[PDB]
Formats: sequence, structure tokens, C-alpha cells
Amino acid sequence: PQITLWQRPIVTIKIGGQLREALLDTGADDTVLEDIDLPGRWKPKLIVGIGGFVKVRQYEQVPIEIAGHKVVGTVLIGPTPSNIIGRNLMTQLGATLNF
Amino acid sequence: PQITLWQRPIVTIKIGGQLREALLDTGADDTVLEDIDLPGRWKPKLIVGIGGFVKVRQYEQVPIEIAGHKVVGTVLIGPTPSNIIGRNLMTQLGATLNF
Ligand SMILES: CCCC[C@@H](CN[C@@H](CCCC)C(=O)N[C@@H](CCC(N)=O)C(=O)N[C@@H](CCCNC(N)=[NH2+])C(N)=O)NC(=O)[C@@H](NC(=O)[C@@H](NC(C)=O)[C@@H](C)O)[C@@H](C)CC
Repeated sequence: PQITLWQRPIVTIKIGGQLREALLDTGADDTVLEDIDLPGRWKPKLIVGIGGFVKVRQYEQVPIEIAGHKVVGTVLIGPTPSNIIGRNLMTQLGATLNF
Repeated sequence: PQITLWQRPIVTIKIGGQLREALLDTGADDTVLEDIDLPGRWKPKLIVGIGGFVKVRQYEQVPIEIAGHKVVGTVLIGPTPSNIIGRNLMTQLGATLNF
């Protein structure tokens, strides 16, 4: 679809059998979720944003469905004010910004 | 223009006679710059992101040119790892996200 930006660009996601919403964030390199626990091994990772740095868990080769589209990629689990879908997965959707 | 998201979506801006680059951030409500000082009155404002909260200065009715397009809107000045253009100004450009 094509969406304008008068409201926050929020989509539905499915991961590990659970449903959540997430913000499509062109300003995010990576995808970060807070309200999901994933199984198996992970590695510590550090991320930064407006208010400083967060330690998160990095999960690799995670199945995730974003607005209907099934992809597999890296998902970070940790504190964030909002679940966010970053460019790592938006590239898999063929997303573009148009102005 | 139409841009893909394999790299960070960075554009050139002109504000208060100075040139800078900034990230087009669909995950940002507001526009936040770090490397510019603006004149006149301002109000304190609190913003949040990954990591936490930041106090910034809110400047209203600021002329800013974004990738060639002249707009006037609110600009926040404060700490950020990157200058960012948020939806307040991206809506003035008629920006859309497409997939
Ligand atoms: C829930 C929060 C929504 C996402 C967040 C994403 N913004 C970017 C801005 C990037 C410039 C700093 C960000 O954190 N991106 C991260 C996300 C994490 C991640 N791993 O993807 C990033 O790519 N970080 C890279 C590094 C970017 C490095 N940048 C640099 N060095 N210049 C990384 N690997 O850690 N939006 C915000 O952080 C914005 N906040 C808002 O929009 C909030 N609204 C208010 C009014 O505060 C709202 C959430 O409630 C900012 C702009 C104020 C309007």
C-alpha cells in the first residue's frame, strides 16, 4: 500500500505465534520489539537513539510477518517506547519513500 | 524523488543560512537538529526515543529548506545522534511510504 504520514505509520506484525503492532521507521537501521519474548540463543547488542543507548538481545533468522508479508531476518528484543520495523526488514518489502 | 532504503535516507537541508544533512525519519513525530543554533525565543520541550528522554528547545515558525522544498514549521534543537526530519515537516512535502 501507499500511506501518508499525518498519523504514525503503524502496521500489524506476527512473530512467534503472537500478534503485535509496530512502527515503520525509516530512521531505524534495525527492527526492535519490546513486548515479545523469543526462544533460543541470542547475542548482546548495543543500540542508540535519541535518549542514549540500550542493551538489547539480538535474535537471528527470526520468522516475522509484516503487514501480510513473511520475511526472515534479525530481530532485536529490548526496551523501546514503541515496537519498530527498521530498514533491515523494510528493504525486504521493497519499501520506498516518495516526496 | 523515490528512494529505496538500502542506505539511510539522508537529505540536504538549509536553515538560518546554514547547510546541513538530516535523516528522513517516518518514526519521528517532530524534527530535531543538533548542529545548529537558532535565534529568538524558544520553549523547553521533552522528547523521548530509544534510550530515554532528552530536553530540547522548541523553535516555532522556522524557515527550513528540505531537499529543495521551502517549508516553515517547528524545529527542535538539542542532543541527537543524528539530525532528523520528522513527520511534522515530511507531511508538508507530501511524503509517502510505499510497499
Ligand atoms: C519509539 C521511538 C520511535 C522511533 C524513534 C526512532 N528514531 C531514530 C533516530 C535516529 C537518529 C538518532 C532511532 O532511534 N533510530 C535507531 C533505532 C534503533 C536501531 N538499532 O535501529 C537507530 O538506527 N540506531 C542505530 C544507529 C543510528 C546511528 N546514528 C548516528 N550515529 N547518527 C543503531 N544501530 O543503533 N523516534 C524517535 O526516537 C522520536 N520520538 C518520537 O517520535 C516521540 N515523540 C516525542 C514527541 O518525543 C514518540 C516516540 O513518542 C524522535 C525523533 C522525536 C520526534
